[PDB]
Amino acid sequence: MSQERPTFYRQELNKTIWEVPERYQNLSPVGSGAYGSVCAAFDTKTGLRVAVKKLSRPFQSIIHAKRTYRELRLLKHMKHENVIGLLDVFTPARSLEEFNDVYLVTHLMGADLNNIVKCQKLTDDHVQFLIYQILRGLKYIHSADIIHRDLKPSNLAVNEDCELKILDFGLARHTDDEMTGYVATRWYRAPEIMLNWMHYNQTVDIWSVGCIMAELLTGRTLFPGTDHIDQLKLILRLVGTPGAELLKKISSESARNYIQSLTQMPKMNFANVFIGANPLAVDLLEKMLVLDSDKRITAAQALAHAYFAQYHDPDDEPVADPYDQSFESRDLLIDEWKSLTYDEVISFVPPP
Ligand SMILES: Cc1ccc(C(=O)NC2CC2)cc1Nc1cc(=O)n(C)c2c1cnn2-c1ccc(F)cc1F
Repeated sequence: MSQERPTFYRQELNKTIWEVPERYQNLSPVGSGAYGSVCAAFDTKTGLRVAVKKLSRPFQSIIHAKRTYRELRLLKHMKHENVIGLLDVFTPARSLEEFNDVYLVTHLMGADLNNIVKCQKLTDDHVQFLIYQILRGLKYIHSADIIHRDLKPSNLAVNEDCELKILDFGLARHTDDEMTGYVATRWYRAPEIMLNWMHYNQTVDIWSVGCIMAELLTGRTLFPGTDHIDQLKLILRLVGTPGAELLKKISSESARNYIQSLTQMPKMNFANVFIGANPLAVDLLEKMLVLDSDKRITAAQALAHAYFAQYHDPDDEPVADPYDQSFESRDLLIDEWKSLTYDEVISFVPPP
């Protein structure tokens, strides 16, 4: 019938005012930017270390308003061990009229894959377990018909016992400048989206996993291009130049035309590339790093691969409920996106 408002308290961290319920204590900044500022906290109600993201003036434009709604809808949907999920969402605002701030609460993680790939020297069993968890989370995400679109080591978060969660799905929107040059922001992207060959699907994320897996196995970035074209050449050297069948799938005439200008190359022998690696790891890599996106292994298919024999459990690899994505094609005003967001904030039910 009803729900009770908690008591809020105010607190400044690095020149920004945080107003949060009393349950959240020991707030400590971890990061900031356009992706919102994030603090670590201790939730006294659940005994959980949590991350709290503040979105300030998330309704300054139509695109900001829609993105705020999108992020909240995304987080509300995900209920899976290997996917970041919403523990709590709140606003200190008492009505829609004063509602101009959104806080999102998730589990606090210990490090990202960039931070761990360094502190440590990973074994094959470590790689098995990390990649298994990524694919387990991806199976769930893809089953809701959500594409991550920007899978990289920086949005894969890990705790001390190597338990992994996927962050930042469905919401990456980089500028041209951020994708230019010798930059990690582009190194994990599938060729078809890097050069906009065609309308992309979920198979884009599997390419990213292959890149991440290779890096975990070798300690080296697989395709560290100095630019879009240099990266493509790195990719084509390994996987071969496109055949006739794939060329007609490239709907972009300019892109298909550039491809045809290149000297044709055969697929390399992956056993001569990833020397000393588990042959099962090499085999899976060959199935993930396929130029034709239609022919790439799926997350669900990859979980059943022999490489994951010690972790695979078909009764413990769940799919998601349907995700209603119809808002994406909808054109609304700021106050309409704001009202929708507000409804989602108040309708939130905490996890058991
Ligand atoms: C609070 C929140 C809100 C939204 C989303 C998200 O993925 N939103 C997209 C899907 C729609 C994620 C989070 N959670 C974190 C955000 C963050 O920036 N960091 C750094 C986080 C978080 C959780 N832990 N950590 C974290 C702390 C310390 C480290 F060393 C390493 C870490 F990953």
